[PDB]
Parts: sequence; C-alpha cells; structure tokens
Amino acid sequence: ENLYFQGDLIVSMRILGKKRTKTWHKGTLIAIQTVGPGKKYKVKFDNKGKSLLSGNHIAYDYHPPADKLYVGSRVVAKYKGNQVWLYAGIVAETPNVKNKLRFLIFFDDGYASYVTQSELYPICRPLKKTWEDIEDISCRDFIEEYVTAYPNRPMVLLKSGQLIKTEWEGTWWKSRVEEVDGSLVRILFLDDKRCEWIYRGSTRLEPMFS
Ligand SMILES: Cc1nnc2n1-c1ccccc1COC2
Repeated sequence: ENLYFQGDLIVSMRILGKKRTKTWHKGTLIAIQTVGPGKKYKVKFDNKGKSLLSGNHIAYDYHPPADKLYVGSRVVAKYKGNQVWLYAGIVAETPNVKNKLRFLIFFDDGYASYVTQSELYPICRPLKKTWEDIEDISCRDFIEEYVTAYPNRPMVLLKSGQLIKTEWEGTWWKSRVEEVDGSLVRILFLDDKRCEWIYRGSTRLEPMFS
C-alpha cells in the first residue's frame, strides 16, 4: 500500500537519507510504501536523485532531545581531514561531568569522536538491536558487547608520554600517548608521525588486548 502517514512521518517532510556512498544527505520524503509487514521510504535528495530506503536509513532533520538519547541509540553525526560529512553511528556516552557534557559517538567505520547535541540527528526507525545494521561483523560485535555490557566498561588508564603498542592494519606499532580527552586517547604512531583518536577500551590498544 501507498501511505501518507506512518508513525510520526508524513509525506512531503524534509528528512535525511543514507546515500550509497554511506554519507547522509538532505531530501524530501516523497512516498511511503508497505509490502506486508515491511515498510520503505522514498526520498528525493536535493540533487533530484531518488532512493527507496528502509526506515533505519532515514533520519529526522532535527537534533534529538537529550531525554531521547541512550547508550546504544542509532544516530547520524557530524564526522571529520578538512571536510565534514554526516555519518551513522551509535551513542556510546551521554553528557556527564567526566566527558564535559558531550556525546561519545562510535561511527560505523570504527572512528570515535565526542560531539555536541547540535551535531546529531536521530535515525527514524532504528532496529530493535540497533547495532544489527552495522556492516562490518567485527565492528557490529564490538558494539553489541559494549552496549549490552554498559555501564561495565573496561578501559586502560593512560597518561601523556606513555609508550604503548597500538594496532593498525593488523599489526602492532610503536606509539605514544599524546593526550587524553574523557574516554578517548590521542595516539601518535612513532614511525609515521601522525595521530589518531582511539577509545580507551579498544583492543587496538595493546594493554586492552592483554
Ligand atoms: C573496534 C573498536 N574498538 N573501540 C571501538 N571500536 C569500534 C567498534 C565499532 C564502531 C566504532 C568503534 C570505534 O570506537 C570504539
């Protein structure tokens, strides 16, 4: 059937849709379709191109209220070289004193960042197990364990200057802790002389792996 209304969604509304590139873009909801128990949402992107999307691949074009964001909530967030995209992830932390009132996001590709409320958008129809549409099995299983074990979160305590081994492309590299920010650590890879922010509970940090 063709619907005009479905839950709080209405045909003609502005919305965000996931493109094939895996980045999210503004568009208009032009149709809602049912096929038995299933629902699909037709989006016309601002470039005139159209996709027929599952409800976990559209997001509201507003910032979620804080009382609607939980650990494990499925969101689209602002993602950082010198460019900014909108990319899907999972809420890992909500605002508290220790994180300076920010949200910790674990993005689907394995990146992590702190963001503000104004950098988040809620996915319209998240899966019951919100991690189940994370493409990479290793990423997906990590999130399942993290979200379900929460608030039990083993983490390594690290200090600036500390020498550790950090994983990259499947092997261990000599690295140094450059700075710490809440549950994230900035690691300098010593051979390459570039940095990455990594979650302190990541098994990419050799002390966590052990
Ligand atoms: C693996 C892994 N180790 N620490 C993290 N992850 C992860 C899994 C899935 C999505 C995002 C991340 C990155 O931040 C959290």
